[PDB]
Amino acid sequence: IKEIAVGKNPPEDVNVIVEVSLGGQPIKYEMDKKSGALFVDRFLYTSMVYPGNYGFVPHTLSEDGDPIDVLICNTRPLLPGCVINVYPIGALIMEDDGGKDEKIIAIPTPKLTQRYNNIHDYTDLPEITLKQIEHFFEHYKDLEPGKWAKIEGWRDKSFAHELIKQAIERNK
Amino acid sequence: IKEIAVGKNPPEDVNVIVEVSLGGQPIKYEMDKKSGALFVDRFLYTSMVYPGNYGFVPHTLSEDGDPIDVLICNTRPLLPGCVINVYPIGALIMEDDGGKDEKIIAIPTPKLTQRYNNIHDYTDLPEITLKQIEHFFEHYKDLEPGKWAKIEGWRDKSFAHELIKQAIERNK
Amino acid sequence: IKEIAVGKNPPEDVNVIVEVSLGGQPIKYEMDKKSGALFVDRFLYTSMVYPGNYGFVPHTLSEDGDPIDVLICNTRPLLPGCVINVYPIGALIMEDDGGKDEKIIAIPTPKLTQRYNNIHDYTDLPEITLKQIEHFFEHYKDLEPGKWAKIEGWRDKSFAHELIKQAIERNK
Amino acid sequence: IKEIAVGKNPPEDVNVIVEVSLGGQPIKYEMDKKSGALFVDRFLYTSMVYPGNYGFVPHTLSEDGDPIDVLICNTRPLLPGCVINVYPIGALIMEDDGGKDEKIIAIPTPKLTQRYNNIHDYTDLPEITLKQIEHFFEHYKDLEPGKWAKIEGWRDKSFAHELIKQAIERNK
Amino acid sequence: NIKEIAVGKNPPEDVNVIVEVSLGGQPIKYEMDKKSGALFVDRFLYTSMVYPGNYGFVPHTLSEDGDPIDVLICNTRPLLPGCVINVYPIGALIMEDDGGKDEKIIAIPTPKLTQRYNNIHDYTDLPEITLKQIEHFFEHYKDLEPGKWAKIEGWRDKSFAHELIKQAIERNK
Amino acid sequence: IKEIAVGKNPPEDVNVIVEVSLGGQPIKYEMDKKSGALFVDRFLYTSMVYPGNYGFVPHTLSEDGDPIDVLICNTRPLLPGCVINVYPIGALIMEDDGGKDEKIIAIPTPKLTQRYNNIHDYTDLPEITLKQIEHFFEHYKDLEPGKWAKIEGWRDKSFAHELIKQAIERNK
Repeated sequence: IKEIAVGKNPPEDVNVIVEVSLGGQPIKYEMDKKSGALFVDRFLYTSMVYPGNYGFVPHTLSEDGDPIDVLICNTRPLLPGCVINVYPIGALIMEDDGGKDEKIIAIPTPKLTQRYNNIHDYTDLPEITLKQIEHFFEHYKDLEPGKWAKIEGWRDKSFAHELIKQAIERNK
Repeated sequence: IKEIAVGKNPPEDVNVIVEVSLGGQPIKYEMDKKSGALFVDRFLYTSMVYPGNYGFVPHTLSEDGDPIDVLICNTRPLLPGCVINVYPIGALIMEDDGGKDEKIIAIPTPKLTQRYNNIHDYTDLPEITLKQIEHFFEHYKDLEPGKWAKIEGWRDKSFAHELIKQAIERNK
Repeated sequence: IKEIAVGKNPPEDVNVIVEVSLGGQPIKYEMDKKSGALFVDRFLYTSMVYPGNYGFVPHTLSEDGDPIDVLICNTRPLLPGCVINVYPIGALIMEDDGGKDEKIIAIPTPKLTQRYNNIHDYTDLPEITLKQIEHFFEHYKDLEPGKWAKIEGWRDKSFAHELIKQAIERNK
Repeated sequence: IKEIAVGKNPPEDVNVIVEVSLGGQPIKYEMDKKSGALFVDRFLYTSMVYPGNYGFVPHTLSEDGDPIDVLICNTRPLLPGCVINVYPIGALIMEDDGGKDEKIIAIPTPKLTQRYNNIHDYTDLPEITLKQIEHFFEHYKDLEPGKWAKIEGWRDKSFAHELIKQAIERNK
Repeated sequence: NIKEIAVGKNPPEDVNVIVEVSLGGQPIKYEMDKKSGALFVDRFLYTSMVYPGNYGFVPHTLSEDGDPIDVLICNTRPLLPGCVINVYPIGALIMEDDGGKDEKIIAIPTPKLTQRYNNIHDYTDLPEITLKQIEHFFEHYKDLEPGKWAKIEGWRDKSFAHELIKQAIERNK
Repeated sequence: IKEIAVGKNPPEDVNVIVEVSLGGQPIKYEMDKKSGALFVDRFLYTSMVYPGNYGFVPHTLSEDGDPIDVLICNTRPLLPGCVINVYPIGALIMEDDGGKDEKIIAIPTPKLTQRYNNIHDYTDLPEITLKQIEHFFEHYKDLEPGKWAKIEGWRDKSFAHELIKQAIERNK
């Protein structure tokens, strides 16, 4: 990780290290800090699957001690452990049993694919895609004891930029 | 379907025509009465997948005019359109936008696999399996306009037997 | 087949019997007229895969004597032999080694999925998607001796509607 | 099936109605005589998978009383219920718990794929492929109570032709 | 970096298993290379079989023959080769092969990872057919490999698996 | 990568670090020298898939300063980031937007699989396999801006050996 850059021109683009593939098996891998290995954090407790590829941006630190989380809302499953350059386009704001949880929403950049050339902001994604993301994060831990999430709402790309920018600073 | 039997010794065993495969793609096929072909009824509106293989028993008719639905709680996906012989072991009772809805829970017979030899009643399944099934039927239609469901509770194998027996006689 | 309608309100929507799944195995199935069974027509001779689910609309007849073909430009693979209700949104006009070939381009209806709500015409699809579809039909038979194809251009939803209406009338 | 031909020029080529896909899930589907539907006959009792696509030739009848069995030795999985035209190239001769058992070994024809152009006899296949086929049929039933198989040996294409021709006459 | 992966939290009750082969799927026997940490293709299986569980090894363990403790995880879902998963040993399959004594731990995911196995405490809690398929697999999967062979001795219990693991942790140090 | 040998007895066998799996998803991974991580270089811009598992030989260097690239023409998909020992059996020679471009064609060794025992030279592969490989590399970048490719021709195993040998000493 120490030699994976945050991105080329962050926060406009960031590199995401993928932990969980969209769809497929309900297996929540999590990269371990100390070893760089992907551990199985858990199998999902609900009959749900990730609505996009999920991972984190290296060399970022949130207020709560974790790297910036990102849900990549493309349609193809990516290998856990790979790195993908993406455009943040928004953020999903939630409150969970552990406090404030803000997840960046991102798309692959045009160099990787031309499929998203007209997606510049989370509001350009289909409405049902946004709702599914909300509903996933709201309910995927329903059968884990003591665990809940409430959806506050969505914030725009400029907010996602600022959150990333500040997480980069907090890391240094 | 006319030459497909209800089962060998219904209601102890029944044949289920599978419409939707456990896991995999969130595509809800439904077998069309008149044509016998599998139609795409919808893609699921939530980021969920079926917690078992799902289908219906031919030549049965529930109170509200549909064949008996069965969730087969094995672990391997089955081909939509196939027929599998199963033992009912319980029923999940619910109330949705359409009124009462019973779902039979079933396992493959010992002839098909020896993996479930110690499962004789829905209560022999792991507790988390039953909760996931409840939670699935509770939430999978959450983002479909006007659709809702609540869990009433579980009923035992004898109850499922009685429910199937009723629907066979009603079909005649 | 006789019990499968052309559509609900054709040509605005049509039912497509799917022969080939998007992506996955490069196996071209074709439904046999006389038996109704899916036959293997061939394995593709090139290292390509269908860029959409592909099939035909029953009870239609083109000038050639074949049913109207449709490429459904959604992202998930559909079971060969299923039926899916779609909206035609345009047509791809081509020349084959066997004469003029017109393919309907279509999307699933909003009842099946809310994901394409703002797609009303083939020009709303991403530009790269259209180019890939052209490129696919242009090249997938390159290594089949004596077979070839050239792209003439695209026609709008109105032309597609007219093509289908004429094909429905030709069938009667 | 009553409109599916035995082949174009049998026994040189025959149509096989595929029941079990190569690899993938250990699910032995079987087409029901009186229904045409694919029933799950069983899950394999051993941790094995079919080494080719497996099915039967319609309108044939072996001395046993079931249609001729064919193992298609290509590498890509085929849809159960599909029909594929193949060249018989040999036969595997076996004895099991219910008498003599011959399996035709077959490859897809050159029309479907050019990959097997220099395969004219079962002995043209890699030796390991033939050994894997023997070993599969020898062991896949090892954990089924009262079932067993012993391999007798292989016969050539000529014998396979004669086996199929006698089975065609036997059906009539 | 295996050096920073722990044997487990409370070993031998739980251990961490670095996964090398996924259950089912492609008959591809990856093996992790000591020297590089890379997953090498050791071979494609020579028989038309597939692994009946996810298979890998416990780091920082050493058997008498110089190899780490081997574990077959008998869950139902395929795991990514090279991931790490925390499991409860619940028994051992005892075999002899061309290499000498071969004792493979059987294990299940811990309850934190999944609540599906809460009533599985020992290998004898698994369905019999599952145990017989595991025996049958190890007995036959190398049948067509030249010079390779395997004989099943039988099964041993969780306490045995614990002692085997304890002795392999001390042997590593 | 420092600890992965070029091979056991190169150039007769070489170790290949796999970047892209045969078939499956059109995701072109590439290993970063400095980090060692697999990055997504791009999604394919055409509806094509790799006709073999594709990677590079560590500690080799072409005259362009890249490692020797290898297409492994086996049939089963390999995990990106795994290492596999293969026999070079020839080379495909091409010109691209980058300049000179030689791709080694390779098969797995006999130790890994007995399936290719009679394959000693690229000419032993089926003709259609070679045509597919050429066609793939000829066209897979057709919709990438500024990118182009022309097939020069194929060269034999000895040329392959000589190419690898020169890239080995070039790295030293």
